[PDB]
Amino acid sequence: IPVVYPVCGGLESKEIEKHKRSLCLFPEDFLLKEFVEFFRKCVGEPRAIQKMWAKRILRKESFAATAPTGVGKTSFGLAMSLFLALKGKRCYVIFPTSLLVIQAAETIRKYAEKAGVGTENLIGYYHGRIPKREKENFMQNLRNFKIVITTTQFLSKHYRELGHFDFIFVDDVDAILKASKNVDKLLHLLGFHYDLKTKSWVGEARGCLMVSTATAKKGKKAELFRQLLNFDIGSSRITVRNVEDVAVNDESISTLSSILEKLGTGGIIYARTGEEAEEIYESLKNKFRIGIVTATKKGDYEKFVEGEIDHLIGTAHYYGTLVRGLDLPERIRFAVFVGCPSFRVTIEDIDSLSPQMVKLLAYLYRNVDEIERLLPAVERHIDEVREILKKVMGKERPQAKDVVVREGEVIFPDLRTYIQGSGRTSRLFAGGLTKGASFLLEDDSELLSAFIERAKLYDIEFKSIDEVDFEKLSRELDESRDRYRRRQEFDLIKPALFIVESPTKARQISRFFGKPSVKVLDGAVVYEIPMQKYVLMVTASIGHVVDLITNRGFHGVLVNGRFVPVYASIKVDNSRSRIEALRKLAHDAEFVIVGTDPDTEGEKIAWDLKNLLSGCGAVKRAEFHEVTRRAILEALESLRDVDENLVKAQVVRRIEDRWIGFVLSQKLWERFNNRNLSAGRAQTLVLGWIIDRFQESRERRKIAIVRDFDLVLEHDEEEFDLTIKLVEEREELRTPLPPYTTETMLSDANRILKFSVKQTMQIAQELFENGLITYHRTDSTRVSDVGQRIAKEYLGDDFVGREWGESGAHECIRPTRPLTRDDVQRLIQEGVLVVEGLRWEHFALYDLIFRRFMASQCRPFKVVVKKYSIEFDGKTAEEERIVRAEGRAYELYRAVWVKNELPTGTFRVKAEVKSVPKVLPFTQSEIIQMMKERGIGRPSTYATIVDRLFMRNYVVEKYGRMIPTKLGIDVFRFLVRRYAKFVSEDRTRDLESRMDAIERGELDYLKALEDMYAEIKSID
Ligand SMILES: Nc1ncnc2c1ncn2[C@@H]1O[C@H](COP(=O)(O)OP(=O)(O)NP(=O)(O)O)[C@@H](O)[C@@H]1O
Ligand SMILES: [Mg+2]
Repeated sequence: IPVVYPVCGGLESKEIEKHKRSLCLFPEDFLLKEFVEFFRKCVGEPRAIQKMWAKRILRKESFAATAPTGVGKTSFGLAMSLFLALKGKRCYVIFPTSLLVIQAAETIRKYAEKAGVGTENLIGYYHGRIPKREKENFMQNLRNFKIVITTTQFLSKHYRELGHFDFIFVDDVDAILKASKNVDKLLHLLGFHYDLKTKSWVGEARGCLMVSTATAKKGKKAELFRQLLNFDIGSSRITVRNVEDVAVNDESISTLSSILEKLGTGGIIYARTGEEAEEIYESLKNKFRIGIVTATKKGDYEKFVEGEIDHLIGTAHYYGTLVRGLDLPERIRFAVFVGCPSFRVTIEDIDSLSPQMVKLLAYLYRNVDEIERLLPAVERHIDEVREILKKVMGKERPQAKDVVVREGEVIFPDLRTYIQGSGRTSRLFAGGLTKGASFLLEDDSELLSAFIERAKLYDIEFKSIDEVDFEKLSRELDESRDRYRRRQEFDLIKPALFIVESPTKARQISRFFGKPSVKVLDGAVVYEIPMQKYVLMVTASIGHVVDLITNRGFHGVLVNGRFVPVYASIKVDNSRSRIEALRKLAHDAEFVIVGTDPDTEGEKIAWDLKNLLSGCGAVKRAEFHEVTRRAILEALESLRDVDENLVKAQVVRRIEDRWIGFVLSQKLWERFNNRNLSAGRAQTLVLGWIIDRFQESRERRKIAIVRDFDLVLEHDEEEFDLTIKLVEEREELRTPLPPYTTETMLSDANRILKFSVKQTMQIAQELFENGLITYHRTDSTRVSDVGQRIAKEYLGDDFVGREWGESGAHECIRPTRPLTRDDVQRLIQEGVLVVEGLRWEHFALYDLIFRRFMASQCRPFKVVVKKYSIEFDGKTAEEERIVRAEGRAYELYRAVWVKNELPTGTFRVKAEVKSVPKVLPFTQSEIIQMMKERGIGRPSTYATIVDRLFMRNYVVEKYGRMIPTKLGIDVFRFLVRRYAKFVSEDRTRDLESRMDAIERGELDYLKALEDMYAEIKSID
């Protein structure tokens, strides 16, 4: 029952073309607007994110409030508390310090001092102060208070006897997670009574709870909030930053560290060891105001905070010891690292130490047969490795660039610390993200470099070289922080439901900014995290929310001088729920960003979404051809609107498969009644070629095989006398092959690795989804500037240009970072590149992609081609062969066949001879190429077409080659003999283009559908 803007038209069924109440209205919407106005009277204009919370609460939804500082969280809670009390709902606000409780009480009265009541029968607070009389007055009346504020302590002590609350607000969540019972005691207050008997609970949410993100340990106790309130807490670290990173190969206490101290003050220095730290204090004290910390004594911290001190010296270890691990958003302005934060592992150390710490070192090499522990019972045992280690390593020099070997000893750069250390230098506020600066000075050249390189892995980790504008810097910092102070006046950071296809993608992306807080809505999981651009709430559509219906109109299309696609919910869950789920989130954000795949189907999803979530909020489209923090941000800076052109091509293509597919398949059920049969045009065609290869394979059983020479001649004599007459022998050097494209990838994936095309696509997808390669569906070989810069960083000297193809807007399939298969595997073990469900096969694949690509950009290679002319039994054949090829490109991608060479000589031969087929049956690899050469099928379809044939039992494979079956044959011959004109290679090849055409905005879909509708009813 939907009007304005069941059955929405341009949500029972979406009846859409393309190019009196409201649609995105929720119940609590009238309860909200009141609240806003209310807020406008006690604090001001509700911030986007503050409005989103309200909704959550007005719908009684518990969750972990995660957002930038400076945003009015505390005010909200208080305010919202007061609002619910005016509705006689009662609320509980829990704080972690006496004063906060007091500040809180004031903040309410103040509000109330704006058309509010204020009566005693309203607010009641309690903390460690208060005397004989007011303590009594509290307990004896507690329960008639619509608002109860107290420290997080009073809770543990008096959970029982505290009434229940409709809304309970927790300021600091670590003030609770400290003691397990706190949790229990909270749910209790909400109506969740434990059941010793069942040893589990049971209960109905009486109210709703709202808590901050946590800074300290997690604990399996929090897990309780999941099964009970469908929500995980998650960190308030938020790994984003501005920060200017400067690298100096000099750590001179003099002409350097002190010249940097020219950069105003409030710098925090970090020294390798406590011992090394103090060694500076004296070196530097009669220049600049100092400070030193640690176990010994602090005080310098207060002196710093208060302004006495201008800087601080300490360790990555001790600074944490301080309050909040040392967090002064306004004071701290920059940090200098005296010595690259590193980790050490000695040659004579190997012995004792975590096995999962032996694996890492296990890599870094591999030269010999050490891969033989790679695959492992894991515990094939480290012991065997530790020993293997000792023996080899001194002389052997690894190839890595992120660490140093020297000579017996391996130095590990420690970025974790670095990030964390220079992170105090930049914070996320309602006003953006303070500017930072981190000066890392190290004398150990080789090491510094290793850091520098290792940094790259943590993206946004490039370093300058004192080629800094110091004058500006000092300003930006003092300026920037000035902003923060004025944080109370911004709201640049707003919510934005970011919809991606799969959960994998969801996770990968939300993690790009930290440990997001979760929430499980009626029909969907949402990972919400804050960042410089918005307060993302990445959620996964789980594919297409809707698909072509099967009843309405002609096979889904309303016709009669019309053509109007009809869409329906999908599919034991119904996708209608995800939509209903999505419209709610959308509702709360008032702004949606679809980030589905960068293809037509992807565009088709945003499209529907654009439609379905109408009214709710703007629905922009983020386009990126790789799933990586960097790409995503770039996208977040280049949003566009659904590209209608893609949709139309998305539609039409669909409609065909529906029409030409159904009707034909049907004709296959009418004859020799056997449903479960299937016709597809594209597949009938192929299936055809698949036959017109088999019928040709049962012939010309000629051929003879020499014993020494890799010779194969079409003859029929056992022994004989051959003649090798060396003719030509040129030395050619040329360009490698282009970077893979869906087509050729599926091929090499079949020829080299023995993967089926359905498998490879699956792998590719997962590889793509784990930010390791560009998008896998692509027919372009184009190489983005960035992509060249990737190769250059690996090849070096061997790196050539080669843009490869300069059409379309699509790019080839290739590595996202310069990282061989090992490097990846390593980093994964090392924990630098986190990913989901990847087995050998993936890297088996990732490997070829990397090679193919890096080859494409690599230098031309030298190949030696020696021709040969042979004459025997009156017959003389002349063939040419490759006897040798050398160069980088070949070491990476063995494109050419280096057959065996053969000195000239007319001597006595000994052949085995055999009865070989005229030709041999196609292999997924060859058949995939024909599909391209010939013009049939596309990246989104090559694999599917070929699969079908196998699953409809039309084809089977033998010796790794494709072979038809009667079932199939009789099938092929059926469609061919009687409807050959709908299956004509030409019709399919031309039609296959009308689509690309419509997609590029050249052919008209309407005028495209007529020819299709007509053509089809032409049999009905
Ligand atoms: N939406 C708003 N519009 C204008 N001013 C606001 C708004 N929300 C909060 N404030 C103000 O901001 C100040 C901080 O509010 P408070 O409840 O302490 O929020 P907080 O941001 O959670 N604190 P912190 O993150 O520690 O700065 C108070 O003066 C006001 O409530
Ligand atoms: Mg606070």
